[PDB]
Amino acid sequence: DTMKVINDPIHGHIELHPLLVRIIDTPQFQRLRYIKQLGGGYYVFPGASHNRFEHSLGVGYLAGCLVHALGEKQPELQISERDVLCVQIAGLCRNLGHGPFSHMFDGRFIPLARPEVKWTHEQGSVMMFEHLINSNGIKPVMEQYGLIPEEDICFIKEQIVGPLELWPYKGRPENKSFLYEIVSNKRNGIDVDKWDYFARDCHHLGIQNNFDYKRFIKFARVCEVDNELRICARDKEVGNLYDMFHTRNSLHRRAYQHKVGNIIDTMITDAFLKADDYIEITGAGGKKYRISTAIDDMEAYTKLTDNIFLEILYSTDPKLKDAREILKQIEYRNLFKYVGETQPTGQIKIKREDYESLPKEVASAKPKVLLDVKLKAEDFIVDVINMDYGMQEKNPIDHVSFYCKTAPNRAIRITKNQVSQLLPEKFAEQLIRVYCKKVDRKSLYAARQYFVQWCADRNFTKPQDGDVIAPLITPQKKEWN
Amino acid sequence: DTMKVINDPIHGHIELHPLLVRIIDTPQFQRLRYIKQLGGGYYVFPGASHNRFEHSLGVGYLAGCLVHALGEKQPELQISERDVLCVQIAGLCRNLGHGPFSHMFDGRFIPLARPEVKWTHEQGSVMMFEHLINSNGIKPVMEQYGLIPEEDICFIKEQIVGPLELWPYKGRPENKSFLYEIVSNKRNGIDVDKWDYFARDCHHLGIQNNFDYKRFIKFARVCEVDNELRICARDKEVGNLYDMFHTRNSLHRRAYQHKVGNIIDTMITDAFLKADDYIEITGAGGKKYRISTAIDDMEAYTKLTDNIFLEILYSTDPKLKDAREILKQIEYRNLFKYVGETQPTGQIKIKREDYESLPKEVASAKPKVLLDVKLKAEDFIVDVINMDYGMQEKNPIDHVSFYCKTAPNRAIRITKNQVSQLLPEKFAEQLIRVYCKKVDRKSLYAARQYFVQWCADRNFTKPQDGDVIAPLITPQKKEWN
Amino acid sequence: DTMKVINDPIHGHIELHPLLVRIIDTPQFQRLRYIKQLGGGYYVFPGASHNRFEHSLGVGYLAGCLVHALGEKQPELQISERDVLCVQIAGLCRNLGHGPFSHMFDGRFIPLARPEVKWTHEQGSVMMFEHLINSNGIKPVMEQYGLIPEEDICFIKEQIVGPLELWPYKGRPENKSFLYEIVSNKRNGIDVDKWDYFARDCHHLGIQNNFDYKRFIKFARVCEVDNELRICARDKEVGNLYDMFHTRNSLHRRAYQHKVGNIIDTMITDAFLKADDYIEITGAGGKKYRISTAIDDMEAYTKLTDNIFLEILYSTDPKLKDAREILKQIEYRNLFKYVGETQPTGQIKIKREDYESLPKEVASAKPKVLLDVKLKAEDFIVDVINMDYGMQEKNPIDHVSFYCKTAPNRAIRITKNQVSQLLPEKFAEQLIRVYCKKVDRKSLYAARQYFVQWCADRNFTKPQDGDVIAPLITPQKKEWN
Amino acid sequence: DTMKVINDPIHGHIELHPLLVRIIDTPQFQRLRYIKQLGGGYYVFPGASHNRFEHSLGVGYLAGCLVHALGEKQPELQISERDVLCVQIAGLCRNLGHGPFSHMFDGRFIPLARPEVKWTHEQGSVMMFEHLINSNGIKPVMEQYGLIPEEDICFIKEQIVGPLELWPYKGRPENKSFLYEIVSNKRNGIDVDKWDYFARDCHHLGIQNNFDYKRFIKFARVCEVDNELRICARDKEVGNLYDMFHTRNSLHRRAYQHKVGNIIDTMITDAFLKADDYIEITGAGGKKYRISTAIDDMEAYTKLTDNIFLEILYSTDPKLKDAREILKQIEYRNLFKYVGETQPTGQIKIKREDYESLPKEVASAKPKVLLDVKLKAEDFIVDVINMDYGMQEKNPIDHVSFYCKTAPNRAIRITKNQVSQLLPEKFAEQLIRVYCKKVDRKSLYAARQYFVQWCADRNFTKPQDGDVIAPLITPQKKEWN
Ligand SMILES: Nc1nc2c(ncn2[C@H]2C[C@H](O)[C@@H](COP(=O)(O)OP(=O)(O)OP(=O)(O)O)O2)c(=O)[nH]1
Ligand SMILES: Nc1nc2c(ncn2[C@H]2C[C@H](O)[C@@H](COP(=O)(O)OP(=O)(O)OP(=O)(O)O)O2)c(=O)[nH]1
Ligand SMILES: Nc1nc2c(ncn2[C@H]2C[C@H](O)[C@@H](COP(=O)(O)OP(=O)(O)OP(=O)(O)O)O2)c(=O)[nH]1
Ligand SMILES: Nc1nc2c(ncn2[C@H]2C[C@H](O)[C@@H](COP(=O)(O)OP(=O)(O)OP(=O)(O)O)O2)c(=O)[nH]1
Repeated sequence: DTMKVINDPIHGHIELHPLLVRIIDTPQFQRLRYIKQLGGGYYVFPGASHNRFEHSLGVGYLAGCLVHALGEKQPELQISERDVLCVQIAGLCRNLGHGPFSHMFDGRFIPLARPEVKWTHEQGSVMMFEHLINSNGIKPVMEQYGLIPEEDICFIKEQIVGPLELWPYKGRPENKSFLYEIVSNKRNGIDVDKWDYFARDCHHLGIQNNFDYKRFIKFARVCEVDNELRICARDKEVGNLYDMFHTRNSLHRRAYQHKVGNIIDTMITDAFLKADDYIEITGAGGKKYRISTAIDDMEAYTKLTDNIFLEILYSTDPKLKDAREILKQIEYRNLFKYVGETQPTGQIKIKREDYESLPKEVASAKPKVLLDVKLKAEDFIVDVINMDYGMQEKNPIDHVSFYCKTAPNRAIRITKNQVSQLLPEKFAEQLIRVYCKKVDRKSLYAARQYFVQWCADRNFTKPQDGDVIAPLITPQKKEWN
Repeated sequence: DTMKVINDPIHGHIELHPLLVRIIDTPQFQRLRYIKQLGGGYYVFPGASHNRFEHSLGVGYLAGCLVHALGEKQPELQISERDVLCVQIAGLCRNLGHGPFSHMFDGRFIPLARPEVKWTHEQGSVMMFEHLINSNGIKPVMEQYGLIPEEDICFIKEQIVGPLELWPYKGRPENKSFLYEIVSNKRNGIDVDKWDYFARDCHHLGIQNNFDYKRFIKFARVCEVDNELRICARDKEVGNLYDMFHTRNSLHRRAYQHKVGNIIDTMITDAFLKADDYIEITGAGGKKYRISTAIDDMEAYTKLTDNIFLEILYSTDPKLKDAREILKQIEYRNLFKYVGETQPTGQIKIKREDYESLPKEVASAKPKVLLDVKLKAEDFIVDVINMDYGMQEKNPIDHVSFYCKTAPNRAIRITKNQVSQLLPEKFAEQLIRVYCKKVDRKSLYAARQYFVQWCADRNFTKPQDGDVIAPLITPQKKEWN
Repeated sequence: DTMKVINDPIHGHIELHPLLVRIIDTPQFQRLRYIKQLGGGYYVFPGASHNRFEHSLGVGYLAGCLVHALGEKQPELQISERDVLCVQIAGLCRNLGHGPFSHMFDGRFIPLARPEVKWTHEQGSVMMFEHLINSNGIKPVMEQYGLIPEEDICFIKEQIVGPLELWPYKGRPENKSFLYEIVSNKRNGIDVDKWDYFARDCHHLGIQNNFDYKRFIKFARVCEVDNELRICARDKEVGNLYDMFHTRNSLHRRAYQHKVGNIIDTMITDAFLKADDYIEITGAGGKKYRISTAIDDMEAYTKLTDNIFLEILYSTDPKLKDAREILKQIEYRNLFKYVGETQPTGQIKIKREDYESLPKEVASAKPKVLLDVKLKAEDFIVDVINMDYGMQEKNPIDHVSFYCKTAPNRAIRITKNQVSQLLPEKFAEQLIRVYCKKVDRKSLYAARQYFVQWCADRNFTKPQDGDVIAPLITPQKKEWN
Repeated sequence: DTMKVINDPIHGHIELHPLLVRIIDTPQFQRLRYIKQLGGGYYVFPGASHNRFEHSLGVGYLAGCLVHALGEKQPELQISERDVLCVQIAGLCRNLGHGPFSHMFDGRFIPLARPEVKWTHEQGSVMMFEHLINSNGIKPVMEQYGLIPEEDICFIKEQIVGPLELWPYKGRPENKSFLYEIVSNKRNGIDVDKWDYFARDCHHLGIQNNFDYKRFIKFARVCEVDNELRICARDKEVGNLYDMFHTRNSLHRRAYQHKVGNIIDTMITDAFLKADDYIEITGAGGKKYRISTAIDDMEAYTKLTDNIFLEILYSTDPKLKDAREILKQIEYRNLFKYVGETQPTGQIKIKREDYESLPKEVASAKPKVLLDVKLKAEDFIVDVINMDYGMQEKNPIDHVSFYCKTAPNRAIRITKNQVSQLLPEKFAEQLIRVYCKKVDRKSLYAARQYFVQWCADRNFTKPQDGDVIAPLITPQKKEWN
């Protein structure tokens, strides 16, 4: 019937149009209440209990703010109430494809369980969306509020996942290209999804967010750029945009890639791999799926949430004993032990195809110290983390259009040297973390020696504590002294 | 083993002594990660995703702050490091006995499932604590850090639940009476547990907390009162104490007793009642328990969390169909419908023994109006809520001892009229909410006519929207205009 | 000329229309940068350095928010861009008449310096506004943006001060009556001025505000009430409105009437009285005024700010020696000493005409304790403070119109008993503070005996520390024992 | 005399020892209430009304936190209550030397008025401190609380200004070296002064601070480094330390060097230069000083505050007409106009001795565009701003000592490549801003052409809006295209 108000600690009072309420009040959407935003991060940062549900509300709210702000200041863009609703829906729905513990599922579990498939949460969001619509009779409701389902469903999916295949989009024409830059911005990654998570994650983690999305919204305008209408920021704000990506990188370094968070995600992934043959999830027509195959049936995937963790933990079946035991070690805080971190030097870049060979390389190192235990490849975990500004080696600010106060309809470019010499020289790097599955004192001492020796042999950077954890190894390396 | 630092969004960096870490890193404590602080409140306030776990860390931290502050200002009290740890442990552990959805479990479910038993979360905390200690070899660890288990375990339990029965306590002597006022203050309810939840619940709900616990700590002292050493507040702070209880009452009104939060707790309770025969929880020695009997075995209770909700929702067994269908209605937001609220007038006080008769009474009202449908007792839910300042009809500030700047060791009393005439004249009241299980438009119209007629017949207060929802009924009542 | 953005810590990014910018960029408006919001409160709460200038920006902003919100939800009201600008201007300009140290000037100094005149900051705001307009060529600028100066200048003044004398207003007709409720709400005091100062004063004082003005704005509507269009709140929000006035009262008790803040305001007022014959302020046509007569000439008043305080403090003229010495005692923190506080009982209400007799009464009390020193009337200060809900004895919520969800265009009333029995039974009271100008130990002891005896003789409430500060006096009073 | 509590919106309840209260309650300290922390920043960011007084309380509080934290963790350091108080005093007093509008006084005015003198606010703080102590009888009070004035006064001054002339300090010996790193850290700039102004300035400006000083305090330890006991940070925190300096730089870029804030500081400085021959400030024995010579007499300098601004503005003396007129233009917002910003390229570094030649260079540029007006050197202002990490070209993190969890007493170093490749390559740069004193449309157009042509001639970076403001000039430069 009518609009609803929701109170959110980040944004305050969010108004929801009744079509949005109908999308929200479904099993496919409400499911997001049972998926933690930060996965294993809650086990390090106890405030991070938030789930994808409330993040999705915030993304939909902000998407609506930005589109409304553009419309109000530039009526000549002809943004319709239909446009506004479609953008809010895409915003609400771009997290629907997340799986248990969020990035651990698409980032660790599925790549190990189903190495042959190419799955992303984005693709999952489109499939869940289609399933949500079809299972809940949403198309008639959309027509009731003036949407045109064929066009608008296409538009919504395109906002989430990009072109479903010269202007490549079918949901809207080039004169509305700027609409595609709101929810998931494939050109430079500046979108309302980051703005909600910066604010929400900081609130919960107890870390402070430096980025002012409202200021940015106020200074945003649409300008013509190479025969597209694109969103442009005020020239002055270029520093704040660099700062936005800097904040993204700090949040990754301190929280999202926390070394213990990551190892908890890894352990949970391992328990899931060991339980995968025994857990059954009933999908369409009563067919049974596994944790690794629920992504093939949306009805099964609907029922795949963080509950899988507790189902395993609370199980009594002897078949689940191995999985259950890994989870029990998490509760007792008997975790795989962090050994250290290093980075490649020079132009060395570690390729994905080499990842599996790394633990073997570490166990093959020949440190000169007397060791009571010997460790094997299987005792080591090597995590390779690609840290960047969202576009691999590229500077995303080279893909942003700006305008000046004296000519607000004229788009310009601003280069790095026009801003500051104190900015980063590079935009991507790799971090390598090593952990040991043997947690006793002697094994850990040994693991350290192998680790630092491997760093030396590969010409990686000297670990920060290298001289303390491996004082007999670090003197060999001239470049470190 | 050394101290750990945890970052909490409410309190910042909390330091945890290694004994505390050992208590925390157990299944019995980690269980609290899977129990929402506010139960069905998350279904109204989407920021309220927090669980009892992080609340318990905060209660333990604040307990430590208060005891440390007292010791530092008054060395003559002889507060030992042992005392400090025992108070931190009680603080950490006073939420261990909570069940699924927190107050819904002890407040709605158990009273209906096991009407013959007298269960409280406090009692449950003592039992889970004992089980935690015993199952994890904590006593030797306590001795390692200078605790004396026999005395100190007793002291901890007493802080949580009160005397395990003229000085009634055995864990500490009258010399240390003030220590019993920190974690769970039976005398007037001013304790660190409230202070954490005020700040934490407000952070998550998106409502602002007006109470300054750090100011109160700074102004607190121990003074002799009737041959006990008790905590006294500075005279000046009496207004801020009344404001504390006022804030508690606002939080209940706006959030904890939100009409839709309460109906969701009621629907979930109903699903639990319908599933209770079929859900099995394995406890000690492989014995099986139900949701309603897990409270009799701590090993089973350890595994009784919010996960029960999803286990039901995801079930395929036809035996669980009824329970599962209620939960499905929650997801679709097809909830029982709020009809209205009223209060008794005069000295009328509704007794617990009469609660069951109320839906009958409503259905027996004879509104003088044309009705398409007739409703029966079973179509109505009547919720009676007792709102007070924590001590029934009493003013808790009558039970607080104060001191003056001119004589800091002399305790005094301050009465209501010494403070302000703008304070409440009563400290307890009752609210009556009525809901209808028939949700269609005609049933709801009818429910409104019965409801308002019943209010008129009983001489209850006029519902705020009475003239709008029942314009043909409200004219009959002279007292209402 | 285009819009400007200002960043405010309370409201974020505030957009200012160019007409508003022109009003702001005048000596009459910028003057507010040199008048502390809380006067002598900065000398107790060191974060309270804020001035009337930034408060005025915030009031203008919120005035705009509320009027825009109403227009967007109810287009049928025909709120024009002209209406919006007039309301923003009134909001911006309702503080223009404040004098040095804000309420100290109109509340203490002018009543003692010019007892024959009836001066308010509201009257001063109208005069300064007229002077601002005329001195800066604003009328042509107003016309340029579609305002009609004769009607609209009237309207703005009426919003600030009320009718400049059946519909009593000339700036707008009855169908726009709701516009008069925004900036300065004479009917019940619920206006945007309070909302900005609650948030701003809390931010600076270091106290937390619990009123959510944004929620209130979202729930506000215009409805017909007795043939006027008035602003109505949603029924549900009635609790929050009581809480609003409760917050106002707490802020007055903790901050705005802090006993030391008030004594500093008194000492400053005293210095101003002693300097008044000697300070010259040049006004229109070179005429000279005094501090007490600058209110008669807006050109002189433009130059009358907190700077008077420093002019006196830094003076070398022997004529200002007495004034300067009082200010020097403030810097050394040699302040008059607080003796205690009490309240009248029963029907007793202390009239303004009796205020001067009260120190005489205190010095006339006859304690019957042995005293080293005797004190005279001139050694005592007695401060009488009227605390209420903004309408003397009346409940302002009786003057608020509400609507219900089922009939949003139908206004209703809600009485106290329809809300809660835990609300105040009275809405006004008086506090009496007593201070001694003799600050030595023996004088202060004596002052305490006189004070408490005077309380006993007048049947005032027992001071909270009475038994400690005057143990030989309090036993005499049966009613206190 | 007992402790006082002050409530601060940044830190909460700060306890002040009575010796500190005595230092605070003097004309020399209370003077800081009348000096804005951010000077002309209040004229851009209206929330920035805060003064140096409340900043100084915060620096003293944090200095006490850090020293107390070190003592509690490491009793073997033998930090005494005497050490604690001396560090709190130095913290309280390190802002005493600030002049009107803070950095504008020492940063713009004194360098132009007294080019021969080398004045810093640091030197001024030492002088004011000595004068504060002597004028107010503080030495006996210090002895009363166990301080030893000769040693401890030396120690305090050394903390503020560095060695008053191998261990160069006399106030404390090398085993207490770490105490010198708290208030003003000459080695790397990581001190409690930054930490307070980050949090306080952000709170007031409406920008969010992302540095967590409390976390840093908790991780700090004293370790031996080259036969000194120095403060060491945990290795892990190195990222956060880089982020701290990054935050400092953002605050300078967005706020402290705001182009309009700076121009206001310049205009005020200009008014002060024009008033300097006519304003009189009475110092010791009735002698008169000027604004530029008050720094030579502490009794005069005590009375030199932001009041000087209003004294000029409110003056009637025809000798002050020129000064008064500049201030009046500030009120009307007729400010000098910003033309643009650029930076040097390559190894070009602009020296202080060249600053005065720059406007001449700009006016000598030869654009070869048709110009209606010609501009002269005196029409241009050129502001050169040095932005760095506090140590000119150096990386301050190269001057930080760290420790590892496995060996907490063993200090180590961490290099930039051990941390991240996404860090800055350089640590100092210069910004050049140009403004025009002729504010009309034709002058401003011309100014732009000269500016951009000058950039091209000097091989400076292309202004961001260069192509829009000077489309005929920017094509000439190949390097820009
Ligand atoms: N800040 C704040 N939030 C509130 C308060 N009361 C409820 N909420 C939150 C919970 C929800 O997220 C949102 C809306 O709840 P309401 O109680 O207004 O809506 P509800 O649908 O129960 O009422 P309605 O259908 O309009 O009668 O506001 C309040 O007093 N303050
Ligand atoms: N505020 C804040 N909290 C952090 C940051 N890094 C981690 N935390 C949180 C996560 C935890 O709740 C707590 C301690 O985490 P740490 O990373 O310091 O401890 P962890 O045990 O991983 O390191 P350690 O064993 O000392 O090497 O602080 C940070 O950069 N800022
Ligand atoms: N939150 C935030 N506020 C800022 C920042 N930069 C400036 N402000 C504040 C200062 C003012 O209150 C307001 C507008 O400042 P701007 O620098 O955008 O306006 P200005 O008139 O100087 O620039 P313009 O005339 O548009 O070139 O925003 C920023 O980076 N973050
Ligand atoms: N947060 C908070 N701050 C307060 C309150 N009352 C006063 N303050 C602030 C003002 C000052 O910065 C500081 C100390 O104020 P007090 O009223 O406790 O000190 P005062 O010296 O007036 O009392 P005393 O001499 O001890 O009777 O706390 C309050 O209720 N809450």
